[PDB]
Amino acid sequence: ASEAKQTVHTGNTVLLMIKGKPVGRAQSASGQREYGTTGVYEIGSIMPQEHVYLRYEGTITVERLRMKKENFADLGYASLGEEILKKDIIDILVVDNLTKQVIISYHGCSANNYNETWQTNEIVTEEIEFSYLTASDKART
Amino acid sequence: ASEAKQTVHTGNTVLLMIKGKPVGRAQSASGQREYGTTGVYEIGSIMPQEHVYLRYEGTITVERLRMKKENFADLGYASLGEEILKKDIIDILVVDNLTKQVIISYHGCSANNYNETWQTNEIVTEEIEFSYLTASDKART
Amino acid sequence: ASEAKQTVHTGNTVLLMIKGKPVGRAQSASGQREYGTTGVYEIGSIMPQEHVYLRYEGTITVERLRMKKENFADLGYASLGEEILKKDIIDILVVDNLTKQVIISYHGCSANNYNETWQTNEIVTEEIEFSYLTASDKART
Amino acid sequence: ASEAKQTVHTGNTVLLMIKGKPVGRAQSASGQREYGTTGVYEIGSIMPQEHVYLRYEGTITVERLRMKKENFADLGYASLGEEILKKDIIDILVVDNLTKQVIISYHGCSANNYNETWQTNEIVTEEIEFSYLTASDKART
Amino acid sequence: ASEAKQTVHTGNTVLLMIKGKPVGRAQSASGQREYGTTGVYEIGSIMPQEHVYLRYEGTITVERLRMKKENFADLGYASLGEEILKKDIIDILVVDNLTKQVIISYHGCSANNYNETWQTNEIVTEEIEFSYLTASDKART
Amino acid sequence: ASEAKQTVHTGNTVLLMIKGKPVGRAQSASGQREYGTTGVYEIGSIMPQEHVYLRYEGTITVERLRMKKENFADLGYASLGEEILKKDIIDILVVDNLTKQVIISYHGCSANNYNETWQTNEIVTEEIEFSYLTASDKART
Amino acid sequence: ASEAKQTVHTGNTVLLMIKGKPVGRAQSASGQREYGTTGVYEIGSIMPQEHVYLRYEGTITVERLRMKKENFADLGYASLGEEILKKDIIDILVVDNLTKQVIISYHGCSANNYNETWQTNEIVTEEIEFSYLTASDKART
Amino acid sequence: ASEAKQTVHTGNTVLLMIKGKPVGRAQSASGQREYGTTGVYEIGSIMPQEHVYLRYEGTITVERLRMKKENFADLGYASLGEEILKKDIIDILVVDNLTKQVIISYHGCSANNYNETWQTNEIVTEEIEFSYLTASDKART
Amino acid sequence: ASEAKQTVHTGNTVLLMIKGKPVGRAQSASGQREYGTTGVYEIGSIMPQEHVYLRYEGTITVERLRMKKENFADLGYASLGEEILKKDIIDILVVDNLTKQVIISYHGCSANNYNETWQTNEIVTEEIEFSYLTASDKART
Amino acid sequence: ASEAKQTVHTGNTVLLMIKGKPVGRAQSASGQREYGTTGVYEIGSIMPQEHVYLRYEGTITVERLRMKKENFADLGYASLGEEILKKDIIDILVVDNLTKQVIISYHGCSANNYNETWQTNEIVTEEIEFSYLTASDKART
Amino acid sequence: ASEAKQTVHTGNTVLLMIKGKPVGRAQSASGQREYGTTGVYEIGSIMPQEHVYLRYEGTITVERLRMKKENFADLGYASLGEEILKKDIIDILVVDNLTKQVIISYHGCSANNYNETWQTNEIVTEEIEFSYLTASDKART
Amino acid sequence: ASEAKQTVHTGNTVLLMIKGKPVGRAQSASGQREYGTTGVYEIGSIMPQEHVYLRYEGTITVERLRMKKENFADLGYASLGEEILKKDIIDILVVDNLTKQVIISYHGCSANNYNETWQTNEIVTEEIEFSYLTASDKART
Repeated sequence: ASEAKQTVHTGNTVLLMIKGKPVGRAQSASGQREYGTTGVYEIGSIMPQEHVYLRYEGTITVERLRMKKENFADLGYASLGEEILKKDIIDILVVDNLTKQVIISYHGCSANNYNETWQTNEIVTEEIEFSYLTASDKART
Repeated sequence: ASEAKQTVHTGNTVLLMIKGKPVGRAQSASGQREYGTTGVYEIGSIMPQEHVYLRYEGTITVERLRMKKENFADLGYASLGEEILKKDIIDILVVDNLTKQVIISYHGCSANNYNETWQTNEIVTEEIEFSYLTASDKART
Repeated sequence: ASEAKQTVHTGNTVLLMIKGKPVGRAQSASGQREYGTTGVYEIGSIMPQEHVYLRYEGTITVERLRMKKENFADLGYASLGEEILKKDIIDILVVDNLTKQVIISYHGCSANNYNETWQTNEIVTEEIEFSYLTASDKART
Repeated sequence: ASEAKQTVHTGNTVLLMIKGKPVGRAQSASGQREYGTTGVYEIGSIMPQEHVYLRYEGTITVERLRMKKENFADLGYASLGEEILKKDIIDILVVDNLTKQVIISYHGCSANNYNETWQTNEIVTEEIEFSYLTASDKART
Repeated sequence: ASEAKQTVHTGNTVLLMIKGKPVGRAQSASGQREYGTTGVYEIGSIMPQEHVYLRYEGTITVERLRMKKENFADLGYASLGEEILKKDIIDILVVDNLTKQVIISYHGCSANNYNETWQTNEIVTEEIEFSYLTASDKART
Repeated sequence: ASEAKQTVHTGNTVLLMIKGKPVGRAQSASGQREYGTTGVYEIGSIMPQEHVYLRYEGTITVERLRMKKENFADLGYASLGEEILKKDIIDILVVDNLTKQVIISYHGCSANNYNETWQTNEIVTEEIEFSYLTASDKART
Repeated sequence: ASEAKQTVHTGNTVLLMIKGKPVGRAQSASGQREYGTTGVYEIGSIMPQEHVYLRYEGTITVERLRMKKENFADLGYASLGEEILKKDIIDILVVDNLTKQVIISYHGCSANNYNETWQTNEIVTEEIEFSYLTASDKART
Repeated sequence: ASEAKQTVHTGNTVLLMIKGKPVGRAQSASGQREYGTTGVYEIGSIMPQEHVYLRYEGTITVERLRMKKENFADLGYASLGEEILKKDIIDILVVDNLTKQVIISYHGCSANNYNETWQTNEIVTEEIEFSYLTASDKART
Repeated sequence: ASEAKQTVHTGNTVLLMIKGKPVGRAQSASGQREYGTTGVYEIGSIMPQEHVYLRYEGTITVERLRMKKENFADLGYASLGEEILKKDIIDILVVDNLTKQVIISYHGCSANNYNETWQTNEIVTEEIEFSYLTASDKART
Repeated sequence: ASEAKQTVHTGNTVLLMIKGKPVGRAQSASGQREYGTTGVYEIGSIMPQEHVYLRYEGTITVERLRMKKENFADLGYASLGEEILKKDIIDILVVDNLTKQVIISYHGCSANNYNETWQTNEIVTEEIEFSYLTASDKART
Repeated sequence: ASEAKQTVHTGNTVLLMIKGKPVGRAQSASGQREYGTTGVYEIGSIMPQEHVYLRYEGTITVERLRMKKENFADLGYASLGEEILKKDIIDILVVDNLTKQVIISYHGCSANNYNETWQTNEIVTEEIEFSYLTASDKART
Repeated sequence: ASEAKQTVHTGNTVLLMIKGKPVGRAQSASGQREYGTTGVYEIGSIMPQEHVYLRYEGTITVERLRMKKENFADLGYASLGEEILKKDIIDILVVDNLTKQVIISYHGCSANNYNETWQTNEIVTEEIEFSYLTASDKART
């Protein structure tokens, strides 16, 4: 019941941190990875003899409510124009709210698409996707 | 609570302005961008060595209730025929309702598709999409 | 509130007229257009240099409850067989119910598909689609 | 005060007349109408800019003590089986007892449901509901 | 007034007869019917042009004090287990006590649910519901 | 205490005035308003960070005894048929009986539904509902 | 009349017996059954051609005053925790007080919910619900 | 209201007839046609110069509840095996229930797919599709 | 017993104070809170392994007799129109009548709805609802 | 009869004890449990073959008069703000007044909602709800 | 109503039999067939001249609740590994529950895919698909 | 009813075991297999002459709530980076909760994709997919 002895991670127990600063108003984060597994067959066999890895891929998606002064564009993470070429790789960290320890770390994140939504009677929604070279359970350094 | 200290942008706090004039009866606006990110691999590696940008794309979609005298066709923004070729590029601006400052600016918007809907017991719905060369957080000039 | 000063078009304020005669029991009408916009890139650029129009397309869809004596086949608009080849181009007009002025005019409409639906406990539904060479905000003549 | 100069209508001052003949033993009669009002909102305004009418609906319910020889089924106003399909539209008129002037008139009434109840020691109750197209204070059919 | 010349029916003037035998200790009986009326609207008209019938439904509910030897289960009208599949359709007739003339006749009644209740200091109540195809004022089966 | 120095308002101290004339035989009047408040949550915080307003709504309901000559239909405030489309917006004012000062003012009221009821031995009841854009304590139209 | 020749059953003439022993302090017992009757319609016929049975359901509810030593938990009929998984199906029999003949028998009863209530100045009430497969007027297990 | 003067076709007003015999338990029928319309462009034009028809197609789908003795296989319309090759072309007719006149006629229907569905607690559903060479508003002969 | 040593609180021992001033003529006040508790289940265990908190919610409702000069609108606590956007968060405090000690404190209250009612022979009733972020037994703002 | 030999429990014979101390001024306590029973059907059998348990649920509700110094908030059983996350699971025990034997024991109770009410001339009412994992007739923690 | 005279097949009236043994706990069965119909055109024609059959296909899908001792793998119908190659063709029969006569027979069924589903609080679901060379309305032998 | 005699497997009756250790907080497991069945045709035939198996495939998907200390990454089953290449093949076993006997065994499972989800007010969700060379009803050794 109490957050201390809870055995399953929940939203309030984790914080989205980028470059050592928490991300405010974060709503949902989805991370996906693909090892490019393929099956190896044989002339006189009907089942795969072995499975091998050929290509590694990874993507992390973040959704937020567009802040007035702390949105991605203001923080320099998102790019609306040619400044994307000037942007350097960044690391996205997910840490426990209690101990601040790193749970999942994304290394070399690179933006792929950036989207914003406006509606008459709803809060402004901000969406962005990144591609990371590698992921690890500890900090990069 | 009060609109002055609100930290998250909402619909009522922003205005859709085109050529210095607000857009009336605007319902929803969706903007999307693509940096064309691709992964670079190596002969003796299983993960991307680097990520590069190859193609930049951007689209802005606007939905409105068809005004009797202030719809896109009357304002000269939408084209129903060969007049599209005579239309020059236009800029779409989203500004804060309070300070009128520009939040997101679309430069060189060009129409792609134009749609209208009619129903027996519903308000006439107008939809249109544009493609912009570049986007920035400040005014073009 | 009153229909006279209403600023947004609604279903009751417009009439679907074909060849100078209103279309009865009309339920929904959807019109779509495509300008075939494409982006022009450069060898040493990452963003489109210009946008051009290459192909113009347009389609109008009409849905109705199949009348006993005033359906499309009886009026000579829809074709159930080889008579389609004998059908000449027709113009579809949408006019204000009050002033009868033309709001949107479709020129050279040509049928593409014709469908009908029958159900045990529902009204017979009639659907048809047309392709028009050009569209304008005024009458053809 | 006296009935001839009463300020408001009462139960005995109104007679339910159908097809030129009064309806006997009428216990209650509830008439309902709806205009389907909807609000129109704007991107930059929290308040609704205006209201419009999009769906008109109305119903009339009549309750009576089941007459031995002058009930709805005998008069042909109600239906129990296939005969419903042969029933023509009827008009229900509410007229002043003294002057017989029409107060509320229902045009094009169509039956929706028919209900009956039997009890060991209570008077048999007859209920029926109708749907009408338009209502007016003066008879027109 | 006298029963022989009473203006309306009452509880003791109607007998519930099933398969040629009266039903004893009947407490209540509610018959419901529905025609599934729907409105037909037009693009240019707010009011419904006409109403049509699309779904006919009807139900009859019977409540009784549970007879020691003449309850529904003993007579085979109700069902408790697999025997429901072997039950044939039955007709429920409401006839005048004096003349035995048929007033309301239900054809093709089919059981829907069967309910019973027991209490420490109240008479056992028996309830059952049936669904019939068509109803008429004259017996036909 | 005396009416002139009563601490709170009562039934007879408020007069319902429409278009400069008091409304007679008013029985009840319920005014409802809604701001559509919604909570803003954060990934790392269970509690809602702040609340914002996104959907403003309001309605006013009026109940009266059906006047013989001064009911809503006669005054043109209500509608029974096509005349609803020609009805202009009206303002409902609640004023003090003595000083006639405006207490609650409704601007841009639009009818939603109109209801009537008839009974054998009860006074005819008239009910109607309206939707207004904004409300204020001082008259402005 | 005398109990020995009473026309209908009453509260004290029926005993609730479970597993060969009467249930004491029974206050109420409601048995419900459903056959899932559905109508079969045809394209050219408004009326339902016939009715069929597709979903059989039934439930029995028992209410009692919580016995100090002979309540459901002590007898093992109810469940509070993991012991529910070990409970075998039981049969509930309603028998005549005098002749002990079986009137209503429930086969394969399975517990659905168990409820209890405590109050400062009211007798403790015990409630429980069961689901059975089939019911019959004669015991078979 | 009455079926005689109804202006919109409904399910009960039409009958599905094949080879002069009505189809029982028909639920839904959907017919689709395609004229293969294509646009003709020009070197120095941005809009289609003309529209032409290149390919004619048509399909009719029928859904039914599988009859015990009058399903498609028994009638010889559907084929479960090699007998399909022996089946000759058939004509499907839709006629008004009142006058029996032909509304839509399908000529040279040929089966394409045949499907059946079975479920634990639902009526058996039968589906089949046909392809017809031509369609007309009158009988083939 | 005496008020000074009463075992439990009562109506007159609690004063509703807002912004340092007591609220007069308070009739009722209901405070609701919710933690959004959810159960965590396992594949091999029927029982819920543990419960966690995922959605915190709370509301406070206040009912009063509409003061002539000290109602919510006059004090600026409620809103009728655009002024809602300018309303700052307020705190509602429940304090002991004698010691003025804070018992229940609501922080960051935000209005949700405002309701009023008028009747011919009843005192005017004022109702309003607020949403607060967190609650505590000691004042903090 | 005498309390020492009463056949059933009553209000004063049960004491609500939490963490080894009785709960004073308890007015009501309702405990609910659910097993999520579902029926298993077969293709060829209308009746359900068997029933299984798939979702166990239970809740306990406690109502009390708000103690001045021994209410839930003071004892730390309830929560008003962030302190809910720090609350450990607690067990609620119902014991006999005389022998103190445990009758119903709730294990792992977790708060769901907390409610309070204030009125001008009524005793303050305190309500709270808890969710527990398993229940037993003997204490185990 | 009764199963004997029912005109439409239902689930309970049919049994899924494989190799002379009924399939228990069957939920849904879906069979599909394709005749590979194609249209034949002509140089100087706009409509198909004839329709021919080019390829015959058929598939039957069966869904069940995974039995502990009578699932497909135990019966030798489904294969989890290389034993599929050892499996011989099987015939699936659907027979009337009453007369046991064959309604639809699948000849030479061959498995294509086999799937199983597991969930925390739902019954285990088993799915499998087969391909049959031919289908007939009678038994293979 | 009781778990001992239950004939259909359920979630609580099975355990997800990997490398001899149960998997905690498992929510759903889906396994799919494909035999690559293809039809063999003949020049002078319209139906497949025989069916053969050409390719064997299999996939198992597991969903869990991300444990703080027992998630896949901690157990060494999932890989967030280059450590995937160091991971050896693993076997996933599904066993009966009662007898611990193996029901379905997956041999040589190899990871394909790994995903995690984060949300503001929902439990962290973990998803992963594996590919296995073979499956059997008994243990590998």
